[PDB]
Amino acid sequence: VVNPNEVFCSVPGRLSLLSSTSKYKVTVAEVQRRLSPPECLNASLLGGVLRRAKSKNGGRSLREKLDKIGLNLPAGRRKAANVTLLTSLVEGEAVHLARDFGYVCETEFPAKAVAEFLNRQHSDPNEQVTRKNMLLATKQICKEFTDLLAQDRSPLGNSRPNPILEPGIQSCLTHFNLISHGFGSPAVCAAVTALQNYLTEALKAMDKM
Amino acid sequence: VVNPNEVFCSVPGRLSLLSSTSKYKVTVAEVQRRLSPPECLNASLLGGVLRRAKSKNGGRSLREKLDKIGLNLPAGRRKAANVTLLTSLVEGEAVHLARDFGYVCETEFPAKAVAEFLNRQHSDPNEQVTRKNMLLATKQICKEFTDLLAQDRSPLGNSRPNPILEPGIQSCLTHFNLISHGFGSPAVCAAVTALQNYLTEALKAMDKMYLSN
DNA sequence: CTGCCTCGGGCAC
DNA sequence: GTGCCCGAGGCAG
Ligand SMILES: NC(=[NH2+])NCCCO
Ligand SMILES: NC(=[NH2+])NCCCO
Repeated sequence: VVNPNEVFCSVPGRLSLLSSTSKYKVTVAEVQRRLSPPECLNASLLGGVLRRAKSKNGGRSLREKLDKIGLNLPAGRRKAANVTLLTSLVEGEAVHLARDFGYVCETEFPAKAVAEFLNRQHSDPNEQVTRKNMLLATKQICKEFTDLLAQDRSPLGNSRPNPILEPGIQSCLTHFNLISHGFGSPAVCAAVTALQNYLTEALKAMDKM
Repeated sequence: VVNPNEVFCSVPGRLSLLSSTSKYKVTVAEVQRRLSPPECLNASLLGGVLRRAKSKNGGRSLREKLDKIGLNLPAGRRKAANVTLLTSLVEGEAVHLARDFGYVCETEFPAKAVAEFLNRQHSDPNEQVTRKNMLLATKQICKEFTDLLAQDRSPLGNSRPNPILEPGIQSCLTHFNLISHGFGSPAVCAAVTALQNYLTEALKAMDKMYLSN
């Protein structure tokens, strides 16, 4: 449980069917990320992220709620320059969606059929050692890439872990965290799971011959 | 315009802020995909996908609407327990979410900073020829992998294109289309553009190492 | 874009 | 599994 003093509000997930998920907690720290660069969301956009009724002067109620817990959101703030579907997500549901994508990549992506099909496009007996080395090289480069993304210690929810990466690379990974509400790096890792399962199945199928 | 006779209903996007998207059209074809293997959604889950009010006899009216277009959904069909957050999506929003993921992987993923960091972890002179060849092999294998996914001709929306792949592999790709509502293969291609950009920037930072120092 | 008032869906049963 | 009624947000304007 997050300290209730740190909870700005609770928000029902956007992507749940038949009340599959409990509401997500949205912390002061999360709201502060949405209000700060690079997004600088305004009252109207943040009201949408928080799934709040569009009421007369709802802008004004949200801005007074923020003022009480120490965040200043001016009435005159323009709409953000770059909005995607990821901008709607609360950080809990963004992380949950990336884990779901990782789950479907691991359990539904046809890695073995893809391996058999692509191995079949290279049936010259004199290119098998080359293809095998290209596949091993791909598995190792992709592992180093996803090991770096897994060392991301960008703040999410009420967490602010000590960084393990140097500040330069951590500020760049934090930028990708902020525009994606935490979806980006874990979703990239989720997809590379489909690629790594293909590469595993391709090596396994070659090694049978 | 999609023939209105082929449109089951229109569904407001779940991930749109401040009315940024038109309602998505849901074709009869899309509904038939959700009701058929592998998902076999029941009336209650399909009602959530279509974002319909849980009204008195909502199940019955949905099943009557489905019989009028020739789709038989038995009232006793078991409730699928392997639903994910992707199961909530209409196909138009699933593809739009994959397109936006592709857009942030192309424009906001810090491929150059990641290239510089990972080149620095493997910066010994004695490994720079092997690293270059591993980076180049990674680019070629990844491009071949995304080229196969780009040849998927799974039905989506009102589209039923002629397959360009053999039926076996097309069948397997369609399975991943159906469980992800069209998100899966495009989202995997989106992420692999972030990896491809890292590989390009890693090769260019090695090429320009002298001028960089 | 604002915000009313329809109707989606969290919730209790 | 059903479906009320609060309140999110679709849509009118
Ligand atoms: N959650 C994730 N980023 N997924 C990667 C691993 C899939 O089991
Ligand atoms: N995924 C499923 N097959 N579940 C649905 C059960 C109803 O036949």
